[PDB]
Amino acid sequence: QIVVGICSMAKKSKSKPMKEILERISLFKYITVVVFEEEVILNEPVENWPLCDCLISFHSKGFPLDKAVAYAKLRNPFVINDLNMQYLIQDRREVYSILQAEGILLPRYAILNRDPNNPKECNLIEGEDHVEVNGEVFQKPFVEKPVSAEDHNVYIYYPTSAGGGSQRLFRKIGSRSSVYSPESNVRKTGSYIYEEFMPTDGTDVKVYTVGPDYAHAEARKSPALDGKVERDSEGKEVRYPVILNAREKLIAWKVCLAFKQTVCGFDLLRANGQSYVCDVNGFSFVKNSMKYYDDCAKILGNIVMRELAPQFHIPWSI
Ligand SMILES: O=P(O)(O)O[C@@H]1[C@@H](OP(=O)(O)O)[C@H](OP(=O)(O)OP(=O)(O)O)[C@@H](OP(=O)(O)O)[C@H](OP(=O)(O)OP(=O)(O)O)[C@@H]1OP(=O)(O)O
Ligand SMILES: Nc1ncnc2c1ncn2[C@@H]1O[C@H](COP(=O)(O)OP(=O)(O)O)[C@@H](O)[C@H]1O
Ligand SMILES: [Mg+2]
Ligand SMILES: [Mg+2]
Ligand SMILES: [Mg+2]
Ligand SMILES: [Mg+2]
Ligand SMILES: [Mg+2]
Repeated sequence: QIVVGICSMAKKSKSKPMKEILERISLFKYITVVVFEEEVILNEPVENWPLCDCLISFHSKGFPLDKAVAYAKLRNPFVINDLNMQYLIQDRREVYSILQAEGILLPRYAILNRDPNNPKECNLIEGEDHVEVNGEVFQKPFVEKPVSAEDHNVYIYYPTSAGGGSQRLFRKIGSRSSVYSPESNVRKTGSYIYEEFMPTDGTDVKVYTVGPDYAHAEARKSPALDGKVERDSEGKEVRYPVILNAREKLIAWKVCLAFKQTVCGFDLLRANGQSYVCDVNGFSFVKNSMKYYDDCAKILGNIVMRELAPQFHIPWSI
């Protein structure tokens, strides 16, 4: 048997989408799936972790990525989502740097790095209706994002002409994804990316790749619109149908390859007749799409077989 090891925090490994996909991969006659226990991941040395031939491992809050890297170096499995790239995906600055290097359209942006010790000595000038970051001018509306990609306190600043103030986004709490604040001035502590607001029809497009030649997309109400989450009867966020155009399919191909994450989620803003990437999340599955589960498992199984069937002397055809 070819062993596929799944290495992540239990919150992820035991999530319903993961279980749905893993039972389908387990359908491959020559593949056995082994899910690494969180207790083992956290508390055992990598030398004691289970063996695998193919490793699906991904960082989320609390995950010891240093251990995952050392395990991969020790055992040399075929790695589905590259582990070292997952350090970079945690830093919005690194993500945007990569997108630019790949000729991928993204919002015009500027980075404000702040020395916590001297927080006023950085390159920011603020007016009522604009900021200037390293000399670069952002008129309101603009977006302010923490440089840590794991910090979801993204703020949007409204122009005087629209009543000023700001929209404060956050990880969803029940029925809310954001709140309006009368505060008009930007945050005074922390490092931030400042970027142009891209006007959309009021939805985000979420893209989920499984390798460079497959991408599923769906839309949802922009969390900044008023912050009330649209929920269905099962308490799931309302998702709308999307089909990616030829340009967007190429974006997905580029993102998947550039970040070396076979399974990769990212966000598109359809604005001004083009599509801009504003966020790259790495490993992410679609929730509540049976067809996605079927396709994702099929593709991952095929990738595994294509790569490893020869060395195991197993017949494999495309
Ligand atoms: O906090 P994390 O980053 O470790 O996990 C979050 C991550 O899931 P992942 O592991 O990547 O599959 C989000 O997807 P993502 O990667 O596109 O992230 P971005 O926001 O673009 O960066 C997801 O938002 P969404 O895409 O479903 O709206 C969010 O669901 P949640 O707010 O609960 O949404 P509801 O289930 O209440 O509707 C998860 O929060 P928690 O599960 O509470 O931890
Ligand atoms: N430049 C932008 N223009 C318009 N809306 C944006 C822009 N950047 C982020 N947003 C909105 O804010 C939301 C959260 O920002 P995002 O970069 O995806 O951060 P997070 O990592 O917290 O998901 C996006 O889904 C989108 O609705
Ligand atoms: Mg099997
Ligand atoms: Mg949640
Ligand atoms: Mg991918
Ligand atoms: Mg996002
Ligand atoms: Mg993540």
